[PDB]
Amino acid sequence: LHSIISSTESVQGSTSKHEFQAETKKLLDIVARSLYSEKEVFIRELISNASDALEKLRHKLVSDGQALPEMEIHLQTNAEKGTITIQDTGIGMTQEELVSNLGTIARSGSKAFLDALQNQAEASSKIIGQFGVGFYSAFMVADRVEVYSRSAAPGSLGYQWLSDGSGVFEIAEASGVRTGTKIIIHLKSDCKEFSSEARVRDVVTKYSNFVSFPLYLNGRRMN
Ligand SMILES: COc1cc(C(F)(F)F)ccc1Cn1ncc2c(Cl)nc(N)nc21
Repeated sequence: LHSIISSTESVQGSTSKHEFQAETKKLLDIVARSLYSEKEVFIRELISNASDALEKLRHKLVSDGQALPEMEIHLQTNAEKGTITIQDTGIGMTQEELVSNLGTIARSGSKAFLDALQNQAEASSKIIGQFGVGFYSAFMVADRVEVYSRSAAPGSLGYQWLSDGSGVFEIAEASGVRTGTKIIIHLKSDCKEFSSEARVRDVVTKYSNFVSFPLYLNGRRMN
């Protein structure tokens, strides 16, 4: 087995409170309405984000003239705790991205996204992934979401990011955060299936060969 996910991060800073941007809640809701019928697709959306983060790290390291480190995507199910967890060893998120990225689209304009979603030229899941709101799909299956991230940028601190998706999110400095990003999803009552290894394996194996970095599920290689 090869696992990197462990509950070892520790809160080491006081909590700063932030309220959702105006049109953030509306986008959360529309992503949920759009993907309910195939709600298992949140896993693919998050794997895609992880893959993107690893590509961003690659380009940083190429310009830095440095070797590629362990570049991996990990899934972990906990049936007892009713969670699914995804962790990647990519570029991570800065403090300002953790504070601002949730409301990025709406502020920058959601019209292009909403128009594309309406046209249905591609799968709704692809449109959502492409316009950079795949993280929104975490909330549609979650009672609450727990993020740990630390950017590869020099001087970046590690952070814990918490939200129930209701209108507020909380950020605190954390120790023991590995460069990259871990998302812990505490699953909704109708979404418990995704805390089952068998179920998640059945979902992921349908596209795991399309993932360009080593993909692990509960310590087992999927590709
Ligand atoms: C936790 O991923 C996110 C959190 C938030 C926020 F709301 F917590 F800020 C907004 C957007 C995203 C998606 N996202 N953005 C950068 C990024 C990187 Cl570097 N890695 C991964 N795996 N996902 C990413």
